[PDB]
Amino acid sequence: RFLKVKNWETDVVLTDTLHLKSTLETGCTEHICMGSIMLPTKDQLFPLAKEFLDQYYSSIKRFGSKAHMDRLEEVNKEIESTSTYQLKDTELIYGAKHAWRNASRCVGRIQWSKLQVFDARDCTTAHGMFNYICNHVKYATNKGNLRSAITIFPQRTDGKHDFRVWNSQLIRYAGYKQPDGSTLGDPANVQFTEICIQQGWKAPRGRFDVLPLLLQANGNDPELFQIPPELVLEVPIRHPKFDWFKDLGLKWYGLPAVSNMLLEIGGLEFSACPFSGWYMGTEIGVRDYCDNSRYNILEEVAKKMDLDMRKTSSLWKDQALVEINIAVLYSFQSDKVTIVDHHSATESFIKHMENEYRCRGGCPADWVWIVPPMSGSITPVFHQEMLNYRLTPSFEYQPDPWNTHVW
Amino acid sequence: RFLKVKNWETDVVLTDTLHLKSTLETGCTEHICMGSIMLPVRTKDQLFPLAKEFLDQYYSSIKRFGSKAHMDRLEEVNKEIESTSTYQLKDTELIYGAKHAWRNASRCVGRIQWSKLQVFDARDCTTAHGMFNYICNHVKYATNKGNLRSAITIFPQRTDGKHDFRVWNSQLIRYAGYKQPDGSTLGDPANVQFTEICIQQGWKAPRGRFDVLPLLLQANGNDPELFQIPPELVLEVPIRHPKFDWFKDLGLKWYGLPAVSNMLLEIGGLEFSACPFSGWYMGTEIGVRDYCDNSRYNILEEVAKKMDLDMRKTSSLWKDQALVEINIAVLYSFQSDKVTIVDHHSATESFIKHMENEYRCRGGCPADWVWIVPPMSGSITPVFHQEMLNYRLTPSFEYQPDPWNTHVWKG
Ligand code: HEM
Ligand code: HEM
Ligand SMILES: Cc1cc(N)nc(C[C@@H]2CNC[C@@H]2OCCN[C@H](C)Cc2cccc(F)c2)c1
Ligand SMILES: Cc1cc(N)nc(C[C@@H]2CNC[C@@H]2OCCN[C@H](C)Cc2cccc(F)c2)c1
Ligand SMILES: C[C@H](O)[C@H](O)[C@H]1CNc2nc(N)[nH]c(=O)c2N1
Ligand SMILES: C[C@H](O)[C@H](O)[C@H]1CNc2nc(N)[nH]c(=O)c2N1
Ligand SMILES: [Zn+2]
Repeated sequence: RFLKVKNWETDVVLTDTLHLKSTLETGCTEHICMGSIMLPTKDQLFPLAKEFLDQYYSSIKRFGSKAHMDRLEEVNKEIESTSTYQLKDTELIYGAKHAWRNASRCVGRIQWSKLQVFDARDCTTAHGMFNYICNHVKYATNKGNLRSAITIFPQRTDGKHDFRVWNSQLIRYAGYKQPDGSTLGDPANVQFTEICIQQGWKAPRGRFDVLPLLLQANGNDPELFQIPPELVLEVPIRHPKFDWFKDLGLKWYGLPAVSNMLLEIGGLEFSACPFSGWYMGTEIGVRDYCDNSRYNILEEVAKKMDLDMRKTSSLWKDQALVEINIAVLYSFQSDKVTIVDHHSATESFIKHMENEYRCRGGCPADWVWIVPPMSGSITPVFHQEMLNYRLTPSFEYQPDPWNTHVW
Repeated sequence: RFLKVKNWETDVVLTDTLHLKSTLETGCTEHICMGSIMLPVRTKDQLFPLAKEFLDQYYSSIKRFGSKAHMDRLEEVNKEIESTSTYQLKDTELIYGAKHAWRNASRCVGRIQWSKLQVFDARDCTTAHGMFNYICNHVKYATNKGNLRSAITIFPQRTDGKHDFRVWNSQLIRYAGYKQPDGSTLGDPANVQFTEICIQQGWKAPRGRFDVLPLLLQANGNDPELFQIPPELVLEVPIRHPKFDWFKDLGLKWYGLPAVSNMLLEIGGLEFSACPFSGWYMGTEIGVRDYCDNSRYNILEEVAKKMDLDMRKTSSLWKDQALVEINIAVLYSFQSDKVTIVDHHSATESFIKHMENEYRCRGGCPADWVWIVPPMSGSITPVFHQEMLNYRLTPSFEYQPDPWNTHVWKG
């Protein structure tokens, strides 16, 4: 019932007790591990609210105090009469910070307590949503000196009036299928780009076209808005040694901003809660640029490097991979846009895990996601045992609304 | 029931039914995943069912399930168990069993090869000297002058657990490690404890950076004995780089034959506590782990120094750069000397084809993603993008505790 995790590089053993507080299910059983699988009423609501408020009052060293008991009663009364309840601002901020703290797939959680929460629960329209999101984008970007932020739209009610951002991230590039049979731009965004056009968007029809926002307020049909281009900070990619690298015509955006998740706090569900931090360089250089089903640029780069592409054992892909990632980091750094390399980020996470173990009795972590997609074992996280379990408040994946919405 | 796995690169979806034959536990539960934890005498009572389940699988594989030969073998084994409290495997069942423990090894990326395995039956062995001779022959056969052949040598099974055969070495061939009084390590820091034991047992240590360790062998629960593998049987590769002429002067080499000797082979409930097996290396094991782990040879700095990389900040990716060059050198060196090796691209691509085939012909292929994904360039291999299901099938290879921790010294 008390569990040990060992770091095999340092021999340091940590004891996890925080898992016993875990409630939700992993997908694994005693017979089968699903560690590598990507997607593994008033009666229900009060236990959830109470569990949350208890941990909140505990956190402010007021557990079992009159103010604690009184807020539990107030929330109980409100659930009983209205079928739901409203979080206090203090509770919302606390909840949002803890959802991040609990995100077992996030390597950047050393930062979890520095999160600017924008309360958008008074929002009623998609134009209103657009305004809130522009303000988030501008605040978070901060002229390249990025600041972590979340904007929280109104909570789910009957489920027929959901707020949703249809984009998977606030800022992404369009993808287009060609008569050629090839894909122009980001192949990940083909379906979404089509939905945008089908709603009226006029695609510039290039390789790096920032997508419009498709915002759904109050369960209405979603509406298109272009983010002011001056608010979208992008970085041209060049290499510190390779003159020709700029000729590839590569750029990326500075602000990673996930907009498709569901924030659960005290049993309440926030279906539109875009949040943003700053990039670890491998997400762009390894995944966005080099996944075969993404921009898939390895071949092009390897050729400009004049590497021997005849055999896999020359490690031409691996050489080109490093150079691409060097460029990404150099480019952001030169343009003073916050980025973190995978060495620095994973070192920080180990330090964070140690803090969490001593101050909280553990840190839920998903090794499969935490270990970077390149150079795994030369980062300290590769050698660190991690226990994965689900705590609330939480961010959860939710299905694309276009499958769910009725027009 | 059916469980689906998806490949996020191809959208190919597979369906697992094989997991229903899994009995043993993972370490995980509905509330916790222990996917990244490295380590998450039987009664007649437990033994006959284990035997029966194995014999049922063996007879099905030969298309003789329910035959008289099947039924007679069940009765024979049953009678053997009730009378002697154990039983002996037929040679055919042993071979089948060892091949299947490999097929079932969820952490092994090389399983496309599983049905090609030379099995050396060493169940008539009685002494450490005899173990030494069997292991020499395995090494020579498997090495085959650089054209490596997969092999396993199987010593007598456990009886009362007081008479175990054990190879004390974790691999048949490994280099010594020596802690210096100033706290530095000479040779392989992973082998310091075992080297100290060897020296205590009477080994005269050369005290260099790549001293092949002697074998320490335990027969029939007796105190283990030291033997030096004839050096002419130990194939080694000096590591050089195709473009970098200074790489040779780092003085690196490695041995050609990876031969795991510390695992326990379970077949039909019988336990083979000494079952050394070997195949050939995937390059990254040497170039990434053995050379570049901080707790192993740890060569990254010196390599990057010699490459004149900017080492003042991690974001130059100097470590990543040196890492690729080192792994180029290992592959180049093995290939140039005609010693079998496989790169991580080829091995992972072969594993995906193996896995798809296993799903089609067998109903699944248990795989441990944490181990299958190579320790460099992860997502540029197809396994990174492949969902996997991890579960335990028997026959199996299991980790066992190091024998120096458990051994009753007779003196
Ligand atoms: C401040 C800098 C941050 C860094 C460097 C960082 C790093 C990362 C990385 C590398 C991933 C894996 C992403 C992927 O491979 O798709 C991730 C996942 C995630 N992070 Fe962070 N993070 C940061 C901030 C944040 C913030 C501000 C939040 C929420 C408030 C957050 C919550 C999450 C969640 C929920 C996931 C899993 C996303 C999913 O399932 O797709 N992170 N983080
Ligand atoms: C034929 C060429 C082979 C290749 C390229 C190969 C590749 C590998 C690699 C890279 C690993 C992970 C090793 C590590 O990181 O420590 C591994 C693990 C393993 N393999 Fe293989 N393998 C091969 C043959 C074999 C054979 C012949 C057997 C047994 C008959 C075997 C059984 C195992 C087992 C039991 C593990 C897990 C070891 C442990 O838990 O320490 N493999 N394989
Ligand atoms: C099937 C599926 C499940 C799931 N939980 N997430 C995804 C999204 C998949 C998972 N990795 C690729 C894709 O996400 C891209 C989003 N990554 C962002 C930019 C991470 C990030 C980084 C820094 C700061 C942040 F705030 C957020 C897909
Ligand atoms: C705590 C622990 C548990 C466990 N199950 N194995 C280990 C052994 C750990 C796991 N990775 C580092 C150390 O293995 C070194 C052995 N690797 C061999 C060479 C694999 C191999 C490769 C090719 C062909 C083969 F037959 C065998 C440690
Ligand atoms: C199938 C496998 O789970 C999948 O490819 C995962 C592996 N690890 C990952 N890790 C991160 N950080 N992001 C990802 O998208 C993935 N994809
Ligand atoms: C903590 C973690 O489980 C451990 O470092 C694992 C990760 N993956 C691995 N994968 C392989 N092939 N070999 C290993 O030794 C390890 N070590
Ligand atoms: Zn699991």
